[PDB]
Amino acid sequence: LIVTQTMKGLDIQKVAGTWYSLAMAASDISLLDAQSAPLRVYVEELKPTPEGDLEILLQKWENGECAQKKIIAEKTKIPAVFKIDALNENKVLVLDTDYKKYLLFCMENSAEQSLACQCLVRTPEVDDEALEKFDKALKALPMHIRLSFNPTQLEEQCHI
Amino acid sequence: LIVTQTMKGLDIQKVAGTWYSLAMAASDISLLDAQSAPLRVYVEELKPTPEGDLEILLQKWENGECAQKKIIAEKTKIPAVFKIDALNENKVLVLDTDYKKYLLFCMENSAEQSLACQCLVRTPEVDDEALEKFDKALKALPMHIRLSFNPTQLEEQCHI
Ligand SMILES: CCCCCCCCCCCC[N+](C)(C)C
Ligand SMILES: CCCCCCCCCCCC[N+](C)(C)C
Repeated sequence: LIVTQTMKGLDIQKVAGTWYSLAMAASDISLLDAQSAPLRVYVEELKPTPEGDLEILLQKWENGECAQKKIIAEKTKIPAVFKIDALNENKVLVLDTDYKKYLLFCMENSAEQSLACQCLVRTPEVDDEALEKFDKALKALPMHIRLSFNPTQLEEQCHI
Repeated sequence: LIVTQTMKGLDIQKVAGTWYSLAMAASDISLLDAQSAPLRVYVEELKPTPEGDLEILLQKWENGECAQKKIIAEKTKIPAVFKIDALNENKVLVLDTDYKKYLLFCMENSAEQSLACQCLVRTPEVDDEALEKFDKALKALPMHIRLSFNPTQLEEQCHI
């Protein structure tokens, strides 16, 4: 637990729909520095299942192509926290969302930390306010790389 | 002129000596995203000539090696601004320095902008205060990539 910022009162049904990865940050440069860096994932769509799990549609540059990936994040007893299947089993946390304009989330390793966060917005627009929130959520965290994307890039697959 | 932050009262004789590129930022992701990205330059030493020009010793990852480069920055009528030889002739500006602990500077293209800034410190240490200054100098600028380095990396050639 490096991330001690979770959304109280979260209803994942309302995070449904389209999102744009406006900004990203990570604890290690190599997590985000290249198109094919392991945590450079661009969120396309959130699908909350009836059960309350969270499917995630994303783009990730893998073999020189911009590939479509589907990720299932399984709900926990904490409504703001979800779990993905991997060797280390990675944790997704929702820090803050207004549902209508922005959503802030981080992904973190159970063990070693290793951490990346994103500022998601609904439309291809530089939302100053939400970036402020993201920045303020960042100061508490040991980030060493930050990226942010313009409205042109936001409309391209893998933000090209 | 995107950068409208210059040091008043600057004496480049006192910027003499050792510096560490603690943090960097740029207007375009591709300027800083890889070891061999064009503006990923790590400052090693500043040498102000008697005339008042500014030689710069740096490291830059070029052909898989971490190479030593010497850059001469020629003084202008503005004491805070210097000029480097290139096709576009690049401008170096000193935004703020206490001489003893931190120095903030940017490099910018005369035409298109294209811009990178660094927070330099004297020792291999995460200076929170100077990073605050760097952050505050950044909010005015359209940066899309930011990096920062830990004390271990600061002691390695090309911050490895
Ligand atoms: C609520 C928002 C959820 C979005 C989370 C997307 C998870 C990115 C997957 C990276 C981890 C997988 N890995 C290690 C194999 C590359
Ligand atoms: C006061 C501090 C001064 C440090 C400035 C160092 C200049 C970096 C050189 C990059 C431009 C050269 N280029 C385009 C060929 C890669």
